[PDB]
Amino acid sequence: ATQGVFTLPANTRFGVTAFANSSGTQTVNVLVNNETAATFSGQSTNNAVIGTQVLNSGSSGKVQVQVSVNGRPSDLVSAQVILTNELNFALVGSEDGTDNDYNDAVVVINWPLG
Amino acid sequence: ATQGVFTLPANTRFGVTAFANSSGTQTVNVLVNNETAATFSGQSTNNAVIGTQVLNSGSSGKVQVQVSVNGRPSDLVSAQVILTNELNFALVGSEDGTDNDYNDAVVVINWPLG
Amino acid sequence: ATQGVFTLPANTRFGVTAFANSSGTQTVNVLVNNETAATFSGQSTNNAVIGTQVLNSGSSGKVQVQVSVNGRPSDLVSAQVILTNELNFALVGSEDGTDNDYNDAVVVINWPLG
Amino acid sequence: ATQGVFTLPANTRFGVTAFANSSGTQTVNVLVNNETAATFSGQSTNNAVIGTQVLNSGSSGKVQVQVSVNGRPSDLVSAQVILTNELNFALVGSEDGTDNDYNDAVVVINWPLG
Ligand SMILES: OC[C@@]1(O)OC[C@@H](O)[C@@H](O)[C@@H]1O
Ligand SMILES: OC[C@@]1(O)OC[C@@H](O)[C@@H](O)[C@@H]1O
Ligand SMILES: OC[C@@]1(O)OC[C@@H](O)[C@@H](O)[C@@H]1O
Ligand SMILES: OC[C@@]1(O)OC[C@@H](O)[C@@H](O)[C@@H]1O
Ligand SMILES: [Ca+2]
Ligand SMILES: [Ca+2]
Ligand SMILES: [Ca+2]
Ligand SMILES: [Ca+2]
Ligand SMILES: [Ca+2]
Ligand SMILES: [Ca+2]
Ligand SMILES: [Ca+2]
Ligand SMILES: [Ca+2]
Repeated sequence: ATQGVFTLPANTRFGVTAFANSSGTQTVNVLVNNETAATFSGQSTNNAVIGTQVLNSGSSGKVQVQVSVNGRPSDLVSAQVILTNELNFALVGSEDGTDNDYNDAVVVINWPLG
Repeated sequence: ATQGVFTLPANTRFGVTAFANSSGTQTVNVLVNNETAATFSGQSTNNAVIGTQVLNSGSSGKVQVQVSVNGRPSDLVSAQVILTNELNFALVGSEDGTDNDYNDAVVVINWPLG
Repeated sequence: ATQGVFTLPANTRFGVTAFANSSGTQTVNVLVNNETAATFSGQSTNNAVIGTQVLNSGSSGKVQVQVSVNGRPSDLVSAQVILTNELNFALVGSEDGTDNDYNDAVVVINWPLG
Repeated sequence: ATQGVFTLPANTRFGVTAFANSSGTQTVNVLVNNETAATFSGQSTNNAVIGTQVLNSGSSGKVQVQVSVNGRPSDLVSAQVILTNELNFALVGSEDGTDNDYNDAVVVINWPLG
């Protein structure tokens, strides 16, 4: 099944933050309405934040997270969780190798903000 | 029901990161085996990261997140989500006022690391 | 924080199913747009299904699950999880006593159907 | 990533329930420690319960849900959610065709029981 794709309410500010846990340099791309809106790149094996930014879901509300290492797309796992019917978390994990820890690049999208 | 308390596998490294979305200064305290292990403090209405750190769950695996503003405990909401039976997210939202956006202090705990 | 309240897409068919795990008779009430739409009642300590039904979210999309034992409201815990940005689960747990297993009445709402 | 596999605490009673939403007959197989423990079969396009049963996670705690239609494995989506660090839900969705509603066979595993 497709992973890393989330439908957010339209024209809503949301945060996107990425963490790295791999020897390989992680390239995290965030698309809004199928067009790039943010790109983070970094390397860490200690969960360092390689990027964080505030974006707007726009008219479509479509947000997609892509993760690659040296140009090769990583396998993604994702889900959205909503607490008290208000607080949203769109979560993404990714695997660039063979150990299957799926934390090589971890991306957290949260809203509402402010 | 109690919120903000999570049982992680023993002696496991995990990451904890906090974001702020409120006029009030957020004080996030993380306890491991009922003893403080990390404290983040900051203010932002734009989802700024007020802290991030790598901790160890220790022998008990008990991790508890506390959030307060000017010494008054905020109301918490939380849940744990596991993807592909490997990637874990312990999520916490908090409300310090009356608008109920529960994002005043948002805390994300993730594991495994590395 | 409020629990047991979910905003579903408008005019959408959804399923609601309740399980019981308590000595007390569980009364599960489901409200759509603040008006009762379904009521299940039963007793079991072996997770028996005390009710299942197909409802429509209607114009408001507001769905609220209430659980009580002998007229006393139980304490609720809840969350919504979305898989592959399509499959939705609105989950509710409830505690009628002191052991805090929160399974006395477990309610699962799922959509889409068909 | 692998889906439909969950690690439950050892020797713990859990419930497993399946719903159907497809023209095709759904065959849901539940394995405990890689050995079949339950099999449900049924057809419905109205979310009918095609099976529910109480099982024990056993010594390994390994539980895997498989779904097939006419012998062809369906594509699975899954996740585990824990509320108030006590109530567990292992969720599975499946797609047997091309519309991607992933509800053709929906499986819910919950614990603790009693
Ligand atoms: O070379 C990449 C890789 O093996 O790096 C070490 C660990 O972070 C792994 O999970 C990751 O797949
Ligand atoms: O004064 C605190 C408060 O009102 O600040 C503005 C918003 O972030 C609110 O959600 C928050 O409760
Ligand atoms: O008398 C009610 C109660 O104690 O019944 C036995 C168990 O199911 C408990 O969790 C429940 O709170
Ligand atoms: O023939 C199988 C199928 O098309 O049946 C009707 C709907 O339930 C669909 O989602 C399902 O994939
Ligand atoms: Ca890896
Ligand atoms: Ca890794
Ligand atoms: Ca607030
Ligand atoms: Ca706020
Ligand atoms: Ca109880
Ligand atoms: Ca009980
Ligand atoms: Ca289908
Ligand atoms: Ca279907």
